[PDB]
Amino acid sequence: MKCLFYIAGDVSNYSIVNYELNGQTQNTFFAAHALYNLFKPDKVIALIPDSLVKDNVSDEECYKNLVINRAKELNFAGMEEFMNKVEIRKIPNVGIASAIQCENGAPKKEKNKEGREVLKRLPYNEKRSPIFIFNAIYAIFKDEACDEYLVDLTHGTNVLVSIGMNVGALFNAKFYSAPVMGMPGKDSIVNIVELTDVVQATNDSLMIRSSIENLDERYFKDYSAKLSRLNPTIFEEEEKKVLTRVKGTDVNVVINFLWNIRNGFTVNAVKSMNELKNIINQLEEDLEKLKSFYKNWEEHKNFQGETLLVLSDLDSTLKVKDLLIEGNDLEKLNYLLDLYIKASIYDKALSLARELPVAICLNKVGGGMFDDKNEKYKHCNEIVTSYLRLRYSGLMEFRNTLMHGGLSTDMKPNVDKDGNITPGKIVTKNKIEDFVKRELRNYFDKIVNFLSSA
Amino acid sequence: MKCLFYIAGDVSNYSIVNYELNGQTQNTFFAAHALYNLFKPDKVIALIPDSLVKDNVSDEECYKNLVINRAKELNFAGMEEFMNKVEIRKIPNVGIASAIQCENGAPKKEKNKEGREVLKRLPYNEKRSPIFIFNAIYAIFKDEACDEYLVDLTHGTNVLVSIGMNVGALFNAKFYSAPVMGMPGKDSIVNIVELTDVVQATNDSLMIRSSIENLDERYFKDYSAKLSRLNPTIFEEEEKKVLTRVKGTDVNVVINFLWNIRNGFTVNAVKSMNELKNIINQLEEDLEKLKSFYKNWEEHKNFQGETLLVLSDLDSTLKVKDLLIEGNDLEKLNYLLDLYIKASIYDKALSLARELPVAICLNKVGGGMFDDKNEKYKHCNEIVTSYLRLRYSGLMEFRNTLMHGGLSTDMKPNVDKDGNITPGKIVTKNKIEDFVKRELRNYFDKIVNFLSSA
RNA sequence: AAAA
Repeated sequence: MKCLFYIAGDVSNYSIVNYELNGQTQNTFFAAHALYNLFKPDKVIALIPDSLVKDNVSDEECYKNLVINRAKELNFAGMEEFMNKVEIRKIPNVGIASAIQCENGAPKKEKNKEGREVLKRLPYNEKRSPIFIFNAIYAIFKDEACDEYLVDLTHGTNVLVSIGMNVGALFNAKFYSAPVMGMPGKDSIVNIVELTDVVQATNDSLMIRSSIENLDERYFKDYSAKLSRLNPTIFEEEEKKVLTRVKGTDVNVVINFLWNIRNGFTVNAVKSMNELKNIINQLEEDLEKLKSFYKNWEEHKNFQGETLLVLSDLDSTLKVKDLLIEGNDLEKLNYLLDLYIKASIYDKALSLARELPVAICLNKVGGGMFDDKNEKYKHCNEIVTSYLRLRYSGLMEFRNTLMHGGLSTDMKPNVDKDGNITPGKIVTKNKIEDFVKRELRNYFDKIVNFLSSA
Repeated sequence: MKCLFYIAGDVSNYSIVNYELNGQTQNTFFAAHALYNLFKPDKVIALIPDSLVKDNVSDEECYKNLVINRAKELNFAGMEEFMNKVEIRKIPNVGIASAIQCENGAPKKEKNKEGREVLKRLPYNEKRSPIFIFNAIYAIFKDEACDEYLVDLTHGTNVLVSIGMNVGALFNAKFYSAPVMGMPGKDSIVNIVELTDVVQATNDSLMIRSSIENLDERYFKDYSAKLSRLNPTIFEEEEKKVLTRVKGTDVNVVINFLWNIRNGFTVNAVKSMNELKNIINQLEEDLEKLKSFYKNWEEHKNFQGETLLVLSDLDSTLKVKDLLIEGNDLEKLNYLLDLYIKASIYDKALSLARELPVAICLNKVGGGMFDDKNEKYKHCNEIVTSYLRLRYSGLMEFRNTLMHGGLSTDMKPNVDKDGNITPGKIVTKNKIEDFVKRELRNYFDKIVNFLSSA
């Protein structure tokens, strides 16, 4: 269930041209046909604006004719039968306009000095919110129920093109555009660029930034596959020396680092900090050279066809420099606490703030394993447990409650004979939220300042 | 540090108009100058695609001398100054165009048939990947170091406009477009449009979808503020009846639901399930009328300039219907297990899988509190603990491994002097991923099935 | 609305 979405434009200027995507040249005056036969979708839909044509009965019927009224020039038959197929639906538009009125079922023609040619009407000055048009297009898209979404662009106002792109973006649409200026001419060869990646590359960079910001490892889009298929043909010494470094950027380490944080592996997450500090330092001076090459693109037409390269994918990976600090593994964990607080991952933040003072004390008592067999641990954990339990009574409750979550001796639900579990305690969203985000840091520093003189 | 950016086009055709931005007016011909005089940015970076210059001297300065040669045609004197210090950064382009040759600095003009014009030898044809142009624009944006990013898409090819939008999207730019489309004429009036709304509305819907997909409330963009401020001055009662329902959609419940799932409060998360069943069922209808309203936008011209209502923000909230199941609170939790497995939130999945069979057995006993005082719990927890520790030795280990976390008696790290920590057990990143995602479900059913026998 |  493939379906082609076609943004409309002024047909009274369209010159004949031949298109080229994966070879298979087809020629006409508009993309809609060239792309129809190329992809062979189940149903093509025409997205026409209000500021384009206007008549007493079917403005919708005027477009179906106006496109054949232009297909008639050069006796172009492969259009009359293609118009029985495409469904024409009207969309709103913004701005001053030169429209084209219809007397009835055919476009009207005004013989004013030049000769019998189409007429103009400018009183359309519609003040609309872009979100309104977006909503109107979103509805027409949603009310189609397609498996695959393919949207021909190239035509339409720069505003509606921008709007339609964002609507399509939601329906995981494949975007195509035939870039051609004025006076293209007969038998001209025009590529039909696929912008899908450019879109699902901008999204990736926002997901990569969110992945860092909220310490997640499922928001990060692993571009190691794109980087794996690199090393393109015509390569100059200086570009290949930089690119071969970039090609081998250990991105899977940054993923593992975020994983060991989301799943709470500070021991390994904090240890990796120094390695990543070297990864990003190299990724900075690599991207700086790439930024230079792309800032002088006129000399790097080998990167000409690079669909497997994205500066935004790399620059967004640079954000991890924030999640990195310097110092001993203990000092690095102290920072990791604050990262668990800024990202609202409470469960890990409390657990870390609970066990860090054990480790702090172990360091000042000569150090010792986190095993119950170790006496320097055993006693040292009792110092932090007992100090916490008589002072920060809340730190202990909040930690344990979040650790076992639902169905625990901490929450005491009744379960019921019927099976309708009924909770025992409440502890609202903004109970935990206030504690972690406002006191958990202040309280921690007060604990460590106590264990300092230990 | 505000700075404007604009996809530059064919200035040779550009006609004078009177631009309108929420009160302030401006009388300029080309788009950029109107916004420059308005927002008064610190910088104005530009330069066209390579598809309109090929002069022997500076390809850049040529645009500087032709833009002003169009300013001289009309009655003007103040577009050579304050516009002289504009940053001209050249960009690549795709397809077939007609690129104005240009002499040493100013353009090269010739006459064929007509009295005088600028000779169109203009043979532009370049095969480029859209990602290349995106990279080239990205580098220009990054190498500007602006505080605020402002971007024009009033002009340019539909391809470069799409590209520039995605590049701007990352610098969280404010997007503006002056929709004209044709023959504005002398003293033309054009009320500009801000598309910034549409962009950070498409992003919001993708964030809302992943918020659901990965059970994380942090990704959800709370539109209750937009809905709070939804007070159109004049709207029809039918329109009124639907929107006044939508206005009061309590979205904060869906947020709280996701917060409980993310923090492990399955008790309260599972109970809210049918309240939410009712919430989405209500938004499944009106959404239906909103999508019928917007599919026949010509009727409800009242939301003509309503930049507050959004359909994608609501439709993406309907995704939560997946997270919802019907049945007793026990079998709702059984589903919640699979939701903790599908989203790779392991820690909660195992804790739920370990503690669910305690509740299952309690129901078989007629129900009991999950308090250590309760004998029906005490013994019944020992049945599940002993059965687990005797067969699913792995379930118990992994569960404490995700519960206590790195710094723990479960990981046994060393920590010596100078704050250095060395792990005791290597993290089994894939041993967790494979166990939870392949065995935990099968294992759970084998325990519950055994419990069902007694 | 094939660089308004």
